[PDB]
Amino acid sequence: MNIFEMLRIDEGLRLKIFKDTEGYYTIGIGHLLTKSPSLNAAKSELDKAIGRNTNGVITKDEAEKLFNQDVDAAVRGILRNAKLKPVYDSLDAVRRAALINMVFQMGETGVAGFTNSLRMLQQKRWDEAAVNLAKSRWYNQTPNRAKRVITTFRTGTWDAYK
Repeated sequence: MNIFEMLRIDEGLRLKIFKDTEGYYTIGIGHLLTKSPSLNAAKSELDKAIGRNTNGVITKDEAEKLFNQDVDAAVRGILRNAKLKPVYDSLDAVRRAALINMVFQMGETGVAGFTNSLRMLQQKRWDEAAVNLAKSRWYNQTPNRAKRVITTFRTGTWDAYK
């Protein structure tokens, strides 16, 4: 198990524009296109992202390319962020993947705002962090996925993904 396989499990793969859990146009492996209600706007984002006039449909290779970029972007976002970087640096490899997962789903700014959870993680108070993390809109709206990510933070193992 690794961060790519983990996120593939959590996000799935769809090759045509669809709406994510929040109702936002998305494609591939959890690649957010736009928060705009306009499908035309979403298609324009897709064409710009892929570099060609798409029919709202991409190939698996193209989906995987966006995915590589998006995982890279999540790590880059963590490392450039004054709140997230020390937490990331403090973590083991498995829990680092859990933090990347959160940033992939919610963005750098969103996760950086989990101040108390981040502190408990940095303190390595794992059960307490797990309890605190679940007190969130994140957990309530996507509880099965959040449960997996939280179990990964709690245990430092891949048990929730095996």
